[PDB]
Amino acid sequence: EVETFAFQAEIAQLMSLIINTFYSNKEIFLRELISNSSDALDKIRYESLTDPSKLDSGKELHINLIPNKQDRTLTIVDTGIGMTKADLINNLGTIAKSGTKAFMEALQAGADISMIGQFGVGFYSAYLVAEKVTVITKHNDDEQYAWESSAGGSFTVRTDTGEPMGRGTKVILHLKEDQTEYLEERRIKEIVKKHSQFIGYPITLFVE
Amino acid sequence: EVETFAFQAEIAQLMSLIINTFYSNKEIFLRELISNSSDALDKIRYESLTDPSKLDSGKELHINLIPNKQDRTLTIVDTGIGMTKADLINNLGTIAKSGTKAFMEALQAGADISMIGQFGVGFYSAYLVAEKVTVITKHNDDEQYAWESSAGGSFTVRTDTGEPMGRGTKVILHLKEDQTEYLEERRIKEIVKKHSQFIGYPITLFVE
Ligand SMILES: COC(=O)c1c(C)n[nH]c1-c1ccco1
Ligand SMILES: COC(=O)c1c(C)n[nH]c1-c1ccco1
Repeated sequence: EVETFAFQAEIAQLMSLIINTFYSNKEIFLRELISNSSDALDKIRYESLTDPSKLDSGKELHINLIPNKQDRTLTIVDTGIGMTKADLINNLGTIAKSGTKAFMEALQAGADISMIGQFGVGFYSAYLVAEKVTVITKHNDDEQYAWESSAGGSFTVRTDTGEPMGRGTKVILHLKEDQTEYLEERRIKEIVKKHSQFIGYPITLFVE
Repeated sequence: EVETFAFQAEIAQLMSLIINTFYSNKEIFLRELISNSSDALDKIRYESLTDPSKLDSGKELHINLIPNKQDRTLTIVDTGIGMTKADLINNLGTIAKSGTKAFMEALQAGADISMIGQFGVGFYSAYLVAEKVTVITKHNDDEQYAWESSAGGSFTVRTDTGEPMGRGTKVILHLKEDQTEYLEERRIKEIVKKHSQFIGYPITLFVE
């Protein structure tokens, strides 16, 4: 069964700004999603120190970047803490409301889209490059879920029956037709080297 | 009763580097401690979304900066999640080991002390300016504790009987005699404005 939800007005407004504003420095989306993965990995690693069985769903803590020219997707996979259904439907949205409002205020005052990550809503920078984002995620206390949104003010969530991921989050960027440079090996390597050089987890860029 | 502990060799080595290296841009300590406070506040705010009673120990989420010329202290207080005794003695040290090692590697390779926060050990930048750091902290699942260290390879922890804080962390910087500019109103305001302008919690700078 697929459930369809309305984003809060403020988050929809943010997504439309990210989609509609002229802003050429789009490559920052990748830094933001890797940053999110690094935070999710810190969180599982911290929780494991007190409950080692939290890693029974997989010990390795890493980030993979997987381009696929045939599907026109760039996937960012981590083995971090994952997201529950409540995170997907409620918690992230309530955190995203006040971050959005601060970000909007900063932007009126001359801040730049590249600062989005300071307001805790850097995930939505995926819409610089993706016409659709699919997120597959699995938290230890919950089932594997697929969330998806092409913006336009709604998102879906369903229980995912695809390949079991163990634990973590996969963000699948369905790239806009003019953004396929982000499938290119040397372009991805360039961006990781520039913005993500000191991330404390191995980042493997897959080759096609 | 006061318990005295040895830092791991790697953390002691880091503290000695921070104390001994010539590095004039000391003001970054403040950005790092405010960043830590903002992360602790995000964590309590996130946990409250699923268990609202986590805020019974205080609803306001804020950061106060309190200079005291008579004591020569600058205190950074937050009402974030706080730290347990296990965090103080074990968990932070195990996180700090691999961050230290990456940071040391980056520094050999030409990275700068100001990047310390990327390796999750920005707390130790307090030793740029403080000859002693005292941290009073209170987590919902645990007692109020006072941790303290003047570096030299050891730290102490005791149960704190001072004024109850409700929930959060107070970092008290016993400033080096030549670092008292950090007690000055206009100097603190300058640094917050430069480095901490978009923190998503109210930061109140107390006046003397
Ligand atoms: C559907 O996924 C998300 O919304 C998401 C992921 C995968 N990481 N961070 C976020 C997020 C959303 C809002 C603030 O953070
Ligand atoms: C005694 O306090 C600490 O060590 C501390 C505080 C107060 N914030 N972050 C830290 C920390 C230490 C190591 C990595 O992070």
